[PDB]
Amino acid sequence: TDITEDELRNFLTQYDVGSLTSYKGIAENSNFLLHTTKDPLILTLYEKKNDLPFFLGLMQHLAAKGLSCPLPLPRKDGELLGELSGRPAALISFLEGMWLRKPEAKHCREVGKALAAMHLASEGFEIKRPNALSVDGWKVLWDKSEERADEVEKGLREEIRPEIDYLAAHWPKDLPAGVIHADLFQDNVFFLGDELSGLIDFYFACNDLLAYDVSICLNAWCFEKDGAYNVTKGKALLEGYQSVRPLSEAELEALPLLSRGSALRFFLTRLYDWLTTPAGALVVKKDPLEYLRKLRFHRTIANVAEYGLA
Amino acid sequence: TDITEDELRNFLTQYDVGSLTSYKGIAENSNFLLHTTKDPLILTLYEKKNDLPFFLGLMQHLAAKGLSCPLPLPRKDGELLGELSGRPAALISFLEGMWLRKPEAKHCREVGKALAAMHLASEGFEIKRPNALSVDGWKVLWDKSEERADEVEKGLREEIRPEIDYLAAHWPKDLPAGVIHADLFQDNVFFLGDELSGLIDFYFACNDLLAYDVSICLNAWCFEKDGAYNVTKGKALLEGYQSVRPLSEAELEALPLLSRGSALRFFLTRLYDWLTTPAGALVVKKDPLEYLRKLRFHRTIANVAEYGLA
Ligand SMILES: [Mg+2]
Ligand SMILES: [Mg+2]
Repeated sequence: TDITEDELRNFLTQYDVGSLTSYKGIAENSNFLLHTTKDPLILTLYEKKNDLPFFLGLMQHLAAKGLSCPLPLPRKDGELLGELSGRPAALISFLEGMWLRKPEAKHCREVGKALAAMHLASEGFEIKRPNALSVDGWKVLWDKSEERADEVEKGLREEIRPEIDYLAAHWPKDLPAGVIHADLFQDNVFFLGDELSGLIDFYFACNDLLAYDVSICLNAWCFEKDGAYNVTKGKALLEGYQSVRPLSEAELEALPLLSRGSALRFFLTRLYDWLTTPAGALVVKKDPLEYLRKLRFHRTIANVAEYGLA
Repeated sequence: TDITEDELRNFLTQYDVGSLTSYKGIAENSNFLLHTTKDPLILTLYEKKNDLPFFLGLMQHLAAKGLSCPLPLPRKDGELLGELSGRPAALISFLEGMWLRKPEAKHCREVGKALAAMHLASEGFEIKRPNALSVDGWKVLWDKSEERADEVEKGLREEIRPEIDYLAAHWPKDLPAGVIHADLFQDNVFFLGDELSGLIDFYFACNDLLAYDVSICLNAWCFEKDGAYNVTKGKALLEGYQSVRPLSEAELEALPLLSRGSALRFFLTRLYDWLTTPAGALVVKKDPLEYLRKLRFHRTIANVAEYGLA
């Protein structure tokens, strides 16, 4: 999606920011980096009904409490959103830093500290949004993919069915819950040098188990590109998180099961995208088997010490 | 193509610029918008042997003479280029402004003034680069596309052959020549408001007829999206150009033929790209017939007055 010069200039009169000097499309949503006579900005077109108030309101709340995350800029007319070339649109503050292509264990510690800080900061935010991608959503995604799963790997259907049944039967209820990011991968965390400078992209955020968000980050940050679990990174992540918000015995004990769950979650969306991408295109599509391999690894874990924490 | 944080930081120690605070992939070549503690910058990875010295050297020369175009930043080691993740790489100054999605005739006048200023400023630059996409290149492109041209439109082969033969037989020799941009479309010109703020992307630049560069801009700026020639824009463009560098009688007289030539040039690259893009992909490909239609229109022109200049 593109925007014209006059439309964007009109859009910016709804906000109190510099005058436009530059705008560039940058690498769901369309995003533009704006330069102005004041500060740079991010423009987001939502390529898209109470979810945006949740996401943008959460971002405000967290920023108001000191978290380094992007702040939605306020509109003159008091509305939450504008509109640009058909789509809902928001101006958002610009955070410095870059996401790490080759994170090291010391960075994972910063990530754990920041995730805990985010969990603590999210207290008092009262708009609710259930996780659309927990157990019930896994069942929907699987149901839609089940008959063609064996195209990805022979035996895949019979491997997954018992596991989804099991996770659903045992999914924990009585663990600390709050607002979680639910998608905190490498590309959603900024650093300036080795200091973490921000958390971005809260569009999967929702109310769910805090230790489930930890399990997403274990899956996201603590495995090597060849699939090897990296205990040095797992230790860093978990100790970093504990340094800010200690995990209970019940939370630590649940991590292997929760990590199977989050691994399955990414397996399932990747599987659905893989089966559903048109026959013969040149998007190279994410391999769902990466997350099946992570899921199997988590089944081997008898104690959180094995993730690196003890 | 992507770059890692450490590679880019090392790359920037070869230059005298701020420290890196941010980098973003932006919408041949891969381009990144860098923020630093000093000025913003553009990083270009050439997705690629004397052409870069020509292009980057031209950019330097023009900037040194006042033209608003991007300046290649100088390397500590005196070399012209660096290397990043396999590719040749250059840091380039950042120009403010945005390219016009909906240019009006008054903007076309600014474009004409700037093209003339560029032609005048390019005097004294002595590296030579022949146009690879003049008559000889048209013959190569056509030869490679000729047998499948009728797939785009019935009769296309027999329409083009006489025209390419004719242009080749009559292509003008004795018109003013110098360095031309050779690709000055809407997306290669920046404005801040209604003031033109820069010319960018000189990677088709070459030594050729100055009025041939004017004919590219007539083709690029002076037709509506429905194909209609816009005499108001043509007048603006040509009068703007004349206000800085008057065109001779011989140049004005040649414009219809030159415009057939430049129209054919874009027809041919578009045709080759169209035939050569894999069967069943979802890049929507540029229609070569747009430029066949422009070519036919130029055949109807008996006098430059009809483009709008008189
Ligand atoms: Mg380091
Ligand atoms: Mg205006």
